[PDB]
Amino acid sequence: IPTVIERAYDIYSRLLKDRIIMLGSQIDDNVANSIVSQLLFLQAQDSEKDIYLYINSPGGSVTAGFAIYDTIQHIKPDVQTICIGMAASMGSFLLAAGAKGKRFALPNAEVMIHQPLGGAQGQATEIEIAANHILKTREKLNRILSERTGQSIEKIQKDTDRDNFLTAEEAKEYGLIDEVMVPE
Amino acid sequence: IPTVIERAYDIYSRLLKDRIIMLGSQIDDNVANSIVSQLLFLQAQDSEKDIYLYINSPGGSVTAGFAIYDTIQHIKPDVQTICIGMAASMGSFLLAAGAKGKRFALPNAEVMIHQPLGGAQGQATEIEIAANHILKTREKLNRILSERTGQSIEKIQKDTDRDNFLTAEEAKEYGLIDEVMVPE
Amino acid sequence: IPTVIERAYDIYSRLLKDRIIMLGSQIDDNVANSIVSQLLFLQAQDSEKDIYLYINSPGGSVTAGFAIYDTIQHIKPDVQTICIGMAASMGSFLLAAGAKGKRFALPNAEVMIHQPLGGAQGQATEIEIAANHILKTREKLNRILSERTGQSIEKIQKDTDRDNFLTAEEAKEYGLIDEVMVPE
Amino acid sequence: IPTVIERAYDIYSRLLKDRIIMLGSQIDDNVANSIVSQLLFLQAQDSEKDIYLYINSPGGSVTAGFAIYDTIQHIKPDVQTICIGMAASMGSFLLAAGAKGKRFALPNAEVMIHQPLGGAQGQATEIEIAANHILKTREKLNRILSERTGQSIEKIQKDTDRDNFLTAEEAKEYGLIDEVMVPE
Amino acid sequence: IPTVIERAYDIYSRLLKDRIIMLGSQIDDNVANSIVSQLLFLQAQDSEKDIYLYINSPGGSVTAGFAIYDTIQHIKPDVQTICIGMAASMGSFLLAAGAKGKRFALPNAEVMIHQPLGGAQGQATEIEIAANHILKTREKLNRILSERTGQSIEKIQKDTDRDNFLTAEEAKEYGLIDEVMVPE
Amino acid sequence: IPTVIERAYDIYSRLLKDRIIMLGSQIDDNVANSIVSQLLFLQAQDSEKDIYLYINSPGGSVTAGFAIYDTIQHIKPDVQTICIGMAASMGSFLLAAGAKGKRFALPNAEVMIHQPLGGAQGQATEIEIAANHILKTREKLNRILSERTGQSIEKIQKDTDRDNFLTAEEAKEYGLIDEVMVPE
Amino acid sequence: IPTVIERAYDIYSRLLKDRIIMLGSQIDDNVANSIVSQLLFLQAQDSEKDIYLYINSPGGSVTAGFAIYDTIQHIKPDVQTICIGMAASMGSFLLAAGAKGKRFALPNAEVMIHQPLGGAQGQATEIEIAANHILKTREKLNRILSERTGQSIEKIQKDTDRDNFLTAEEAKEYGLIDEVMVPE
Amino acid sequence: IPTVIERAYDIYSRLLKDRIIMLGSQIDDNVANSIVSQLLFLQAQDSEKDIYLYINSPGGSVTAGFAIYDTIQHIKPDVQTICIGMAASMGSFLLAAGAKGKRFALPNAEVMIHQPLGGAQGQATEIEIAANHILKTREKLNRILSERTGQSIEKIQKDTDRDNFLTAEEAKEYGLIDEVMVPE
Amino acid sequence: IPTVIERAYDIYSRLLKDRIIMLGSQIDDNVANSIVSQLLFLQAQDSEKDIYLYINSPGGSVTAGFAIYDTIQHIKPDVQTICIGMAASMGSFLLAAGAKGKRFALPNAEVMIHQPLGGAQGQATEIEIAANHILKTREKLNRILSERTGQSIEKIQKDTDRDNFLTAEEAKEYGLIDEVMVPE
Amino acid sequence: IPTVIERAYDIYSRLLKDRIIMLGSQIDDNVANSIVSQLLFLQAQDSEKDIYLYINSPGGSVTAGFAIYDTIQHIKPDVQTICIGMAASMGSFLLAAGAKGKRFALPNAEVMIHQPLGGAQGQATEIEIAANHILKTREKLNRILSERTGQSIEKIQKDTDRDNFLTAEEAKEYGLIDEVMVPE
Amino acid sequence: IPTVIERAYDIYSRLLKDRIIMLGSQIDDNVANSIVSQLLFLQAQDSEKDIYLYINSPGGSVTAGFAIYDTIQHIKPDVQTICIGMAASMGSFLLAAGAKGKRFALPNAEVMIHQPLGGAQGQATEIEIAANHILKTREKLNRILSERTGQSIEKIQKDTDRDNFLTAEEAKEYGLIDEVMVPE
Repeated sequence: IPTVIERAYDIYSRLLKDRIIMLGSQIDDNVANSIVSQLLFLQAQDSEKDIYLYINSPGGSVTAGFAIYDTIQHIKPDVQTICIGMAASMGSFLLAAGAKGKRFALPNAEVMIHQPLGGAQGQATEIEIAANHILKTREKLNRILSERTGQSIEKIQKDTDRDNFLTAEEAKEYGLIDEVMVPE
Repeated sequence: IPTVIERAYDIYSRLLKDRIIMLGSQIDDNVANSIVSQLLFLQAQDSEKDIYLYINSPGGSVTAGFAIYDTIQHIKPDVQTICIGMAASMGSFLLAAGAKGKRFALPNAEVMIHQPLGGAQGQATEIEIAANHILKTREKLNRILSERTGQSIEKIQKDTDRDNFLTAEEAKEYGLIDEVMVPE
Repeated sequence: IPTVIERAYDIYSRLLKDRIIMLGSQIDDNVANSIVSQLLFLQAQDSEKDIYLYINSPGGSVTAGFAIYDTIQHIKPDVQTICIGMAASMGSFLLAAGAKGKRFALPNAEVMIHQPLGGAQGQATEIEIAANHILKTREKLNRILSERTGQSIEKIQKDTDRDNFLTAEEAKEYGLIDEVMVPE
Repeated sequence: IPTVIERAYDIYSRLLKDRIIMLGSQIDDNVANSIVSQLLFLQAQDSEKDIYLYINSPGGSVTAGFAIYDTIQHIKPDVQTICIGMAASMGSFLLAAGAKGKRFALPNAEVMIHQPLGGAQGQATEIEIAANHILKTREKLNRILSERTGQSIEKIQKDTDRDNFLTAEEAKEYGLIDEVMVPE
Repeated sequence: IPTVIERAYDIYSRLLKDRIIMLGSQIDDNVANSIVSQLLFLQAQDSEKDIYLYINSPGGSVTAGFAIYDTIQHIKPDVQTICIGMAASMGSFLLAAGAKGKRFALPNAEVMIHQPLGGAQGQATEIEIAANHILKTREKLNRILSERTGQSIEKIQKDTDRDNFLTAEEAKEYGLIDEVMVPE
Repeated sequence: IPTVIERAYDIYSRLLKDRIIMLGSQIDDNVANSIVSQLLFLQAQDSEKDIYLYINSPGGSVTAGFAIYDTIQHIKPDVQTICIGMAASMGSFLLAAGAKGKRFALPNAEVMIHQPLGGAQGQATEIEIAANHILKTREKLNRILSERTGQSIEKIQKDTDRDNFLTAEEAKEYGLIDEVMVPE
Repeated sequence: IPTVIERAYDIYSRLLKDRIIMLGSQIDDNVANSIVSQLLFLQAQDSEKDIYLYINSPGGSVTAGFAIYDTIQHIKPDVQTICIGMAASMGSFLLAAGAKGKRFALPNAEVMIHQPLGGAQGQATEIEIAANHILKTREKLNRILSERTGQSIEKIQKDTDRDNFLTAEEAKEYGLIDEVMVPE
Repeated sequence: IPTVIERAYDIYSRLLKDRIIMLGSQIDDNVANSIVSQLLFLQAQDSEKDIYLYINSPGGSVTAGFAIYDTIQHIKPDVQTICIGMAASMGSFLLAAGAKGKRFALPNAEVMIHQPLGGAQGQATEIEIAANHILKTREKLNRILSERTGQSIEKIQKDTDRDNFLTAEEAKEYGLIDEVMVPE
Repeated sequence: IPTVIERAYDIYSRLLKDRIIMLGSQIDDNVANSIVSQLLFLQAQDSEKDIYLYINSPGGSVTAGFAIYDTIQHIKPDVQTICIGMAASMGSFLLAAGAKGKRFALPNAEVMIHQPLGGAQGQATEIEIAANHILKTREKLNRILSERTGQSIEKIQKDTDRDNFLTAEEAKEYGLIDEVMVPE
Repeated sequence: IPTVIERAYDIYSRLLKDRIIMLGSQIDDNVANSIVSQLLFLQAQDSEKDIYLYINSPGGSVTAGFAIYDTIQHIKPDVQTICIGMAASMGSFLLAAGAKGKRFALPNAEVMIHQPLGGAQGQATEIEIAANHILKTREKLNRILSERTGQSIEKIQKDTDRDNFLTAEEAKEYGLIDEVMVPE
Repeated sequence: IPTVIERAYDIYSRLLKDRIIMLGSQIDDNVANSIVSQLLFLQAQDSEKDIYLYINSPGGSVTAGFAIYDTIQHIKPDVQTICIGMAASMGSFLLAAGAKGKRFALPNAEVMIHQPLGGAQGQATEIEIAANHILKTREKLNRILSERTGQSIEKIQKDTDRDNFLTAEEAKEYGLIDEVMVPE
C-alpha cells in the first residue's frame, strides 16, 4: 500500500531509489523475476555502489532461487544481505550468497537450513530421473554452501538432513552470515 | 448379484464349488485377501485337483499382486490361468504366473505389459529411498517374468519401458501364456 | 428387487433357472464378470440346451465386452441374443455375436453402431501408443462384425464412422440380427 | 420395506404372486430390466391368466420404456394397465400400451403427454445425427400412439408439442385408457 | 464376498473354523477389535492348538496395533504369523510378534520398518506433550522389537530412522521372521 | 464381520454369549445405547455371573459415557473392565468404573486422562450457561474419579489440565486400574 | 449391532420381548414412528403389564415428540420412563410424560429444559403465522409440563427461557421425575 | 480507501507524512515487509524525530513479528507504540516493544498475552525438532518480555500459559505499556 | 464509485474535505482502521471544527468498535453522530458515543441494542476464560452506555438481554441520541 | 510491482527501455502476445541494436512458443537469450532460438529438454488425428533443434524421449547455448 | 503488462498507434467488441492507410467472429492478416478474411480448420431448430471460405469434417493465406 511524497511511489519503489530490495515472501518465479529485474536495474543505474537485499523468506523454488543467486554473482555491485525475521531453506541460501563480509542478520532473526523438497509420479523410470535430478540439485546446493561458509560438503550434507534451526549468532559461527547487526 | 439353486449361493460362490475363482477387477488388498483366502480354502478341500483362475484385470497394487502370486506358487494344486477381456500390468503378471502348460487366453483377450507405477514426495533423501524401492520392485518383476516366459531380462526391460499391448497369439509367442483357447 | 416363491430367489435368479441371462445395463468389468460367470454356470448345468441372452445396453468397455463375447463363442451351448429397447455400441456387437440363425430383436428395439471411444494423455510417444491400440481395436471389432453380418470390412468402417442408428428391420437387413420377433 | 407372512416376501413379491407388477418410479434401464423379467416370469408360470401392471411414473428413458412395451406385446397373457397418481411421458405411453379394453385409471389420477426430450453436443454433423434420431423416435412414438388411441398422427403431433395434462376422463376420451375405475 | 457350503459362511468365517485369521487391511480400531475378538474366540474353542495369522497390511494405528499385540501374547495358544504381500510399519511389528520359531514370510513378500508417524497442533506446551508421547511410543516399540529380533536398541533406532524396505530373506536375517516359506 | 458356527452369530454375538462386551470405538449415543442394552440383557440372563467389558476407546460424549457408567453401577453383576490398546478421556473414566478389584489393563495398553471438551456460541448469557454446565460436568467427573481412584479432587484437577498419558503400571499406581494382566 | 441366541434377534429386539423400549438418539419422524409402533405392539401383546422406556436423547422434533407423548397417554399399560445419560428438550418432556410414580433417572443422568426452537422465512405475514404457531406450541408444552410437574405455568415459562440444566435430584425436586434410582 | 487533497495520497500515506504507521491487521510476511519498509523510509527522512506506531492486531506470525521488532530496535528514532482496540499475542509483544516511556494504550483497548501457537506433522524425529523449535521460540519471547516489562521469566511463563486478557490499566501495571492515554 | 470535479476524488473523499465521515458497513478491523485514520487526519487539519460521522451499520467487532470509540473521545474536535437507516449493536454504541447534545437520527432510522455475541471451543478451562472475557466485555459496554444515556446499569442489562429495536424517538427518550432531525 | 523514477514505469517497463525483455513465467497465449509485442516494439524503436531476452520458464504452449520463435527469427535485430534459473521444454527451445554466438546461461541455470505433451479424447479417428498432429509437431521441433544445436535428428529424438536435465556447461556442449557467462 | 515512454501507453496501445491490432486470445463477445472498436477507430484516424491484424487464436464464438469479419469487410482500409503461432477454427476464418494479396503466416505458424461446434438440449422440436441453425451456420462459413480460398464448397465440406491441421505452406497452397513471411 502506502504512497510516498517526492512523483508518487509505493514504499518499496522509494526504497529502491536508495538501492534497497525487499524480499519478504516465498520464492517463486514471479518473485525471482522481480528481484532479478531490480538487480539489473540497479546495476544499470550505478555499477559501483552496492545493493542492500533484505531477506524475510521461508524459501520456495530452487530454480527461481538460482535465478536470483546467479544474478547476484553476475552483477558488478556488491550485494549486501540482511536477514530479518526468518531466512529458511532457499531463503538462507540467498542469505549466504551476499558479498563476503557483507552478510548480516538482526539479533532475533532466525536461519533454517534443510535439504531440498520435491515430488515424483509415474513410471519407475520417470521416478528414477526425478530422484537423480533432485539429488544432483542437492549436490549443487551443498557444494556452493561449502564454498560460502567454509564447511565441508560432508558436514553440510549431514547438517541439512533434517530441519536445522539456527540463531543469528549460530548462523555467524556456521559461516552463513558475517556479522549480526547490533542496535544502532 | 444372481442367486443359485442347490442352499442359496451367489453366482461366484457356485463357481467356487467347481474350483473356479473369478478375478474381474483391479487388484488391491481387499481383492488379494479374497483371492488368497479362496486359494487356501480350495487347497484345504482338495490338494490334488487343480484350480481355475479367470483373469480380467487392469492390474493394481504390486504387493497385493504378490500376495496372490506367492499363494499360487505355495499351494500344492496347479492353478490354471485364463485371460478373458484384458490382463494388464499386474494382471498380466498373474496370468504368466499360472501352472506351466496351463496358462490360457481367449482369442480376443488383450494382454498389456509395462513397468510399475508409483509416487514419491518429500525430502531428496525420501525420494531416493522411494526411487530405489520401485526400481528394485521392477527388477524383481522382470526377473520372475524372465523365468516364466523364457525371455531375457534385457528384452523384458526393453519391452516394458512403455505400454505394450499384445494379442492372445502374441502373448503365447512371448511366453506369457501357453495356449490360446480355440472355441469348443 | 422382487422375490420369487419356489427357496427364495430374486427375479433374475428365477430366470437363470430357465437358462435366461438379462443384460440390462452398461458394460463394465463388474457386469462382464457376472455375465461370464452365468454363462459358465449354465454350461456346467447342461452343455446341450441353449441359453437366452436379453440385451438392453448402451455399451461400455470394449475389453469387458470381449470377455463376454469370447465366453459366448467358447462354450458349447448356442447363445440366443434378443435385443429389447436398445443395443448400442458394444451392446450391438454382443447382439451380432449370438448363435447364427438365433439373433433377435423386438419390433421397436433400436440398434446403434459406431467406432470405439477412448482417451490419451502425456508424451507424444504415449499418445502414439494409445492411438495405435484403439485403431487396432477398431480393426478387430470390424473384422469380427464383417464375419458375423456378411458385410465387408470397408462398409463396416464407413457405416461406423459416426453414430449409426438402425431400426430392428434395418438391423436384420444389415445382418446384425437374423429375425425380428413378431408378437406371439 | 414391509415383510409378509406366508416364507418371507416383501410387499411387492407377495403382489407378484397374484400377478401384480408395481411401476412406481422413473423408467430407466434398471427398472425396465426388472419389469421385463417380471413379465417373462409370470408368462412362464401361466401364459393364460392376465397380468396387472400398476403405473405411477413421471416417465424416463424412451428405449427402456420400449423394452417394457415390446415385452408387453410379445407375451401371450393380456397386460392390464392401471394408472394411479400420475402417468407422464413414457409412463402414459406404457399406460396406452395395455391390452385393449383393459386400460384403466383411478378417478383422480393424472395423465401427461408430450414430445421426447434429449440432448446433442459436438460437431454440426453430430448434432444433425442426434436431431434426426430424436425426430425419428418421436415419429415411432406418435405412430404407435395412433394405433392405440384411435387419434390421427397429425393430432398427436399437435397435442404433444407442449406439456399436455389430462384428467382420467379426458384420457379415456382421448383413447389412452378404456375406463376410469369407479369406487368398488 | 463369496459364500461356502457346509450352514452358510463367508470365506473368512470358513477359514476361522480352521483357526486362521486374515489381516489384509490397514490397522484401525475396528480391525483391531475384530482380530482381538477372533483371537479370544479361538482360545475359548481350544487353548492348545495354535492360531494362524496372515498379515498383508501397510500398518496404521499404533494403539490399535498394541491391542492385537497384547492379545497375542496374553492368550495360551501359539500365534503363527505369515506375511503375504506386505507387512509395513505396525504390520511388520505384528509379524515380529508371532510365536518364536513360527514367524514366516512368503518368498516375494515385503517387510518395511520405520519410525511412528503423528501430529500435534496448538500451544507450545501442547506440542511438547504430543512430542514426548510419540517419542515414548517409539521407545516402547523399539524395545519390544529389540527383544523379538535380537538386535540392539541402538541399531533398531538407526534402521527405523527412514523407510527401510526388506526382502523376506533380509527380514529373516534381521530377526523379524524365523523362516521364509519355500513352495510346497 | 466374521460368522461363527453353533445357529449363526457374528464374532461379537458369540462373545456376548460368554458375557463379554467389546467397546472398540468412540463413545456416542448409538454406542452407549448398544452397550447399555448388552448390560441389561446379560443381567436378565444371569444376575450373579460377572460381565467382562473390553475397552479400546478414545472417548467421546460425556453424557453417553454416563449412560454406560450408571448402568454398570446399577446392575447386580460385577462388571470387569479390561483396557486393550487405549482408554482415553471418557474411555479411561469407564475403565476406572469397573468393579473394584476387577479393573485391568494389558501390559502395553495406554491410558489417557484430560479435562472435558466442549463448545459455546451466541449471546454472552448463553455462553455463560454453557460454561457453567461444562465446569459443573468436570466437577462431577472429578468427584467420581476421586471416589474410584482414591486421588484427591484437587490432584485430579491438576493432573487433567492437559493431556496426561499413562502407562499400564502408571494407571495402576494412579488407581485407575487394580492390576496389569500378565501373559497367561 | 449384536445378535442374540433364543431365533435370531438384534439386542433391542430381545429387550422388546421384556417390554423394554430404548430411546437413544435424536427425536425425528423415523424414531417417533418406531417408538409409537413399539408401544402399540406391546399393548397388543399385553395391555396390563407396564412398559419400560429408557431415555437418552437431546430431543428433536416437537411434533414427532408429541406422537410419542400422545401414544404413551392413550395406551392402557403404564409407561415407566428411565433417564440415562441425558434427557434434553423434547427428551425431558417425554421423561416427565411417564406414568405418575414411575418416572426415573439414574444418579448421574442429566435433564435439560428450554423453550422450543424454530425458523421462519418470507413475507411479514408468513413470519407472523410461524411466530404465532411456535408461541402456541410453547404454551401447549408449558401447560402439560405444569400438569405433570406440579409447577405453575409462570414458573415453567421463566425456567425454560434459557437452557436450564438440572441434576437427577434437582429433576426430582422440580417434579420432572418421581425418584432417582439408587444402585441395586 | 479515502483519497486526500495536498498530490493524491490515500489516508494512510497522508498519515505516513506525519511519521504515523498504522498496524490494523493480522501480522504476516506481507504486513511485516510493509511495516519494516515504512520504518526504514522514515529513518532515511529524519533519523531524529520519533515515529508513531498504532497497533490494532490479533497477532500472527512470530518471525514476521520479529522482523518488525528488530527493525524497531535497530533504527535511531524512538518508536512510540499506541494500542487501539486490541493488541493480542504478537500484537501485544510489539506494543511492549516501543521506546521506554513511550508505550501507550487508549482507556478501553484490550491487551492479550499467551504462549505461541504452532503445528507439527510427520515422523517422531520431525515432531521432536518442531517441538524443540517452538519451545526455544517461547523462551526467546519470554526473555524479551521479561526485559521490557520488568517481570520475572517464571511469572511471564505462568501468566502466558493460557489466554490472559488485560485491561489498559492492567497492562500498565504489568509493564507492557507505560501510560494509558487520558482523553485530550 | 462516482468521481467528483474539483483534482479527482471519489464521492467519500469530497465529503471528507467537509469533515464528513461515512460509516456505511459492518465494523471490522479494516473499517475501524479507516475511520480512526480519518479522525486523526481531520484533527491534524483543524482541531477546533467538529466532525460529522454518519452511521449506517449492523455493528460488528467489539474491539474494532472500541478503536473508533476511544479515538472519538481522545481527539479534541466534537464528533457529531447521525444515524441513517440502521445503527445496530456496536453501531448503536458508536451512535451513543457522539458528542453530548450532538447525537442525531433521521425520523425513520432504526436503533437496535443487544448483548455482545461470541464463540468458544476447546477445554472447559478455555471455555471458562472465553466466558469471563465476554461477560467482562458486556460490563464495560453497559457501564459506558449507562454514563452516556443516563439509564442505570440494571436497566441497560435488562433491556439488552434480547434484541431490542427502537424508533428514532424511542432512541431519544432512551438517551442514545439527543435529537431526531426534522426535515429541513 | 515496484515503480521507477525517470515518468512512472514498473520495473519491467524501465528494463524494456534498455531493450531487455523478461520471460519469467510459463508460456501461454497471453505471455506470447506480450513478448511478441515487445519484440515488435523494440524493432520499431531501433532495428539495428540487439535485444536481450532473459528466460526463466518451465515451458508451456508449443504454438505460443512458436509465435515467439518466429517473431525472433523475423525481426532484424539479433535476439540474445540468457537463461537464468531454468529453461525447460519450450523454454529451452526459445533459449536455443537466440542469435548464433549470443545464447547464454548463468553458471547454475538449468536446461531441460523432452518431447511435447498433449491429450486426445473421443473417437478412434479423432485420436488418430491428434496423435498424427503431436508427432508432426515433435518432428518440427526436433528438426529446428537439429539446425540450431548441430546435433543429428536421430540424437535429438533419443535425447528427448524422457526428461533430460542439463547443466549450463552440458547445454553449451550440446549446442543449446554458445557460452556460460562467468561472473563479471 | 509493460508501459511505454512517449504519455503512458500499455504495449498494445503503442502498437495501435502504428495501426497494429493484436488478437492473441480466444474469440468471444468482449474480444470482438474490442477488435471492432479498434478497427472503427483506425478508419476514423486514416481511411487510406492499411491495418495490421496479428492472429494467434484457437477461435471461439462464431457470431463474435462474424462481428470482426463484417467490420473488416465494411471499413475502407485494407486489413492485413498475419498468423503467428496458431489460427484455429474461427481464428483461421478471420485469417483468410484479410485483404487479398495481404494475408500472411510466419514459417512455423499453424492453421487449423474444422466444422462449427455447439449444443442443444430440450424437446425434439427445440433440438431440430438448433440443428438447423448450426447446419445453416456451417453453410455460411463454407460458402465464404470457398469465395476467399478458391476451393469448391464440396471440398471445404470434406476438408472441415474433422480437425484439419495445416502448415504455413499448406495454408498458402489451400488459399487461406497469400504468402508465408520469409525472415527479414
